[PDB]
Amino acid sequence: TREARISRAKRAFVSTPSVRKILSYMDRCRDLSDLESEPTCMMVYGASGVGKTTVIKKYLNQAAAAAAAGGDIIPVLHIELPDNAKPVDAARELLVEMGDPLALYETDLARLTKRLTELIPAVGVKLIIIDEFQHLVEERSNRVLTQVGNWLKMILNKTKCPIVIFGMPYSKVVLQANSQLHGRFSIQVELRPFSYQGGRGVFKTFLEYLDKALPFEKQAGLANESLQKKLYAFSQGNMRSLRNLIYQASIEAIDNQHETITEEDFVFASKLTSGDKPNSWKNPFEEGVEVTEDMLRPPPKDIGWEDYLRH
Amino acid sequence: TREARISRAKRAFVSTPSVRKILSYMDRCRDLSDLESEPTCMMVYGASGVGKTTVIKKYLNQAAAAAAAGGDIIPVLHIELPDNAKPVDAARELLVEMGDPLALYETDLARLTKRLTELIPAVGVKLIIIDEFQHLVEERSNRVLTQVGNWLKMILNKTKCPIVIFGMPYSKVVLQANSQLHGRFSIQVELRPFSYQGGRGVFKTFLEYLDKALPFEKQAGLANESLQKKLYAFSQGNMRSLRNLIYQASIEAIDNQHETITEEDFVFASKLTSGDKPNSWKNPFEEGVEVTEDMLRPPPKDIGWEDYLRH
Ligand SMILES: Nc1ncnc2c1ncn2[C@@H]1O[C@H](COP(=O)(O)OP(=O)(O)OP(=O)(O)O)[C@@H](O)[C@H]1O
Ligand SMILES: Nc1ncnc2c1ncn2[C@@H]1O[C@H](COP(=O)(O)OP(=O)(O)OP(=O)(O)O)[C@@H](O)[C@H]1O
Repeated sequence: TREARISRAKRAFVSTPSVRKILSYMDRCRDLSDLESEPTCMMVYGASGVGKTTVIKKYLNQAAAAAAAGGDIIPVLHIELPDNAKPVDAARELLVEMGDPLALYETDLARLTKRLTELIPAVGVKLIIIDEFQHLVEERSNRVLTQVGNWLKMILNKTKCPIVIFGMPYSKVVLQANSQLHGRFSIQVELRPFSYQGGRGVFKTFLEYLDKALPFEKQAGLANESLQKKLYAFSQGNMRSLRNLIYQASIEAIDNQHETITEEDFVFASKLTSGDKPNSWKNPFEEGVEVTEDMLRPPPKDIGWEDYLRH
Repeated sequence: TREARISRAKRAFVSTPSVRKILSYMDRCRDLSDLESEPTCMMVYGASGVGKTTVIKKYLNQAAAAAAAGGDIIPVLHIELPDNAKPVDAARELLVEMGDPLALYETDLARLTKRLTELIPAVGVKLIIIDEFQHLVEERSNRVLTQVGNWLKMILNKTKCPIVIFGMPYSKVVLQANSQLHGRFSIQVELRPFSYQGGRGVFKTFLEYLDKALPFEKQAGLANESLQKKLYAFSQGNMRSLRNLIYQASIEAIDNQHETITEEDFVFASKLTSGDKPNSWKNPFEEGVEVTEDMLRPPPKDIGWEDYLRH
């Protein structure tokens, strides 16, 4: 097996220009705040499985690794809101994640607000990264509960620290709900999936560097005329479904001792990770799926909105 | 009677490839942690009566028998959380199980956290095995109380010692509740029941080696065309109900001096241990139960989820 080779196939990061744009803006957002004046506050949108969490994890490592190794400093944070979050819930989650208080027994919302305003300049917080902002949309109705948004405005104005709220694109209406919180988050970037198949685009050079990063020694066959068309036909832009197929195909080619990823175990990997794919979607790998013009259209505008459009 | 023979029938371990996978990963999880850097932290799921407690007991014996015989060292632990556990409750249970403090009079959660962090490197703890993780799911509501989970993250980061949390499959949502605790427990294995009857599978060789291990001298008749079909028809994959039937049949054949386990006392053992079995299930042993295609389907995906799906 060589689980070292398996973890090498699973932990493969390839920097796209969109990711490097987000990382440059994140480094900018941090280094601009003097923690006296009002911070910059970026909002980053992005659909289901574009690589937002990977961006936050890549930033976390490249920023706070040596500083966390130095001592209890924790310069940048990573917060994942709970579903249908109250200000007290997201406040105490922010508290128990940041350093080591108790903070989750005494829930009175005011004294724990005083605690984390006492503690944020104490440890030396430079940035707050919130991952889930679509949780403030109620599930079945379309009201967006503005208690956490107003509390975020409160904690932003009380202790001047830059907040980079990540979320799905239909979380925009939560920022549209509060006009003050809308005015605060000026910088808005859209981390949207891969665009076209025609070749010599960002998708080809991405698959070229991922072909380089795969643990096979000689070639993996990606980013050629035939296989790139079949790859985009399987996974439109969704980074996660593409990486899942490549991961399942890689570990399949590792299991039965092979040369590289070939058109032997890729078909098996396609039939394996085609459970989530929609009703009218066709698997381009099986017996005789002539990959069409209609399969290779760019992803729509409302790609990460559909759950909001469903009600 | 010969209670020696009875204890021989009761204590019968047969290693499956799934159990050897869990034991190899457990030995790996222990021997990788240097107790300076962040440990590996495996999660092992498994339904109601797959043989989790037998795996922990087999590991406990094969690991810590000679070291516990040497002196007060206790390298590996075995912890069974109480129901609706608070951090102080599971903390003091961990304390009073590990070595010999008093530890269960002074409940202040902070000084006993300090006590067990003082004591874990003192005695030389190498591994912590937690058996019940589904207790952190509240009974009638579907909130999963995250105080014990956050305390487990706390004790993991404070003293770097590998924790192998066992539990039922619907305990997964407790690991989904805390994103940091989710990120920590990377290695996740599913100890699921036996799959098919068709023959020449893991079930046949399992019953072959269990036929060997039984205290009868000549044969027990298991893992043949007829009896294997009747055996899977009685107990789908549930190791405990299979082993109970075999145990009751064995001690029935021991009571009235017999040659082996025959189709005389097996019918009596079937009617004896068929109380727990569901409403629509049929006993394949009684008078004329022609064992059908519909009886021998593999166990479902959500085999250990049903109590979570009930509310
Ligand atoms: N630049 C990259 N190179 C290679 N793989 C990548 C890259 N970016 C992301 N991935 C992969 O994409 C997958 C998507 O996981 P991730 O959780 O980051 O997505 P996400 O968009 O945050 O999902 P969600 O919206 O559900 O939170 C991961 O398996 C990750 O390894
Ligand atoms: N490999 C094996 N060979 C023979 N018998 C086994 C094997 N594994 C488990 N058993 C038997 O299966 C039964 C189940 O016991 P055990 O408590 O280990 O299951 P469990 O899934 O942990 O149950 P619970 O979750 O209720 O604690 C025991 O009687 C044990 O002897």
